[PDB]
Amino acid sequence: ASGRALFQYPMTSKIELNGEINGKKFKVAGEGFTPSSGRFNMHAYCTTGDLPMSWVVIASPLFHMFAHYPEDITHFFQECFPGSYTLDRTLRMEGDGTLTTHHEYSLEDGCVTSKTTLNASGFDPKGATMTKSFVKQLPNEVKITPHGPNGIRLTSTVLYLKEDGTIQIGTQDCIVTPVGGRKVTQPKAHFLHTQIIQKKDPNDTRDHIVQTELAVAGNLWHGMDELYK
Ligand SMILES: [Cl-]
Ligand SMILES: [Cl-]
Ligand SMILES: [Cl-]
Repeated sequence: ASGRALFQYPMTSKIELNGEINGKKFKVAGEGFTPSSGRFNMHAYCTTGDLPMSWVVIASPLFHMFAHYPEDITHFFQECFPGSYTLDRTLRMEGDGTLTTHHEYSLEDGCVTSKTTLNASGFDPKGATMTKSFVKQLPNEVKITPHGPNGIRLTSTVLYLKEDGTIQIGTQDCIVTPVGGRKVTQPKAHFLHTQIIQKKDPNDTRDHIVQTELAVAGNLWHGMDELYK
């Protein structure tokens, strides 16, 4: 059983995230549900106190294997199993700071566990990330291309809405690498439409978020694959 055969829904998730921003250390944990392909949630919470950054900015650090892929594009993230992959991210909040994340995953009993680290340095203490002045991030198309002999690269530019109704940009660039000592067939260049919706659980007493991601792959520009060898 491998690949898409291993991703029979419903499934669940867990996360453990160790972080630091501008010298402030913190941790997050969470559990989530994946009812069906492409719709995946996460209820996460800060276990060290209040989160020292925006929940909106931490949303992309908080599971591409749950994306919904049509049959005509390779689902690289799912094809990495068994064996797994790592994700390495850089998120530049333009005019403000840069963070990086590293993710490792394992799959057991229908649950994907993420163990992630986050490092963020140089942020403005009156910026929106540290003052928690974001409301949401807008939906976006992540561009996925073959990268090196055995990985992929994911790139996006994200619009973050502040409380005053204006936008800040985050430039995001990620590399995914199979860690399974085996060759995984690269997909053609394509796009991943992604939306994040966040809310609060009225009862939960912790600093937390309840997040859903909807992620659907498509060959949005059929000529694009020709540019990536
Ligand atoms: Cl927030
Ligand atoms: Cl990404
Ligand atoms: Cl493909």
